[PDB]
Amino acid sequence: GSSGSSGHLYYCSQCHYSSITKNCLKRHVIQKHSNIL
Ligand SMILES: [Zn+2]
Repeated sequence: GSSGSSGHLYYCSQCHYSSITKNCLKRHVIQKHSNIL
């Protein structure tokens, strides 16, 4: 439960891909979903 992002999986915004350690997940979005501005 309530913890320092130890026991919690975050889901992707674009797709429904969730993986532990959201900290790293951030990359996926950029990789799998490389958007430009
Ligand atoms: Zn994704």
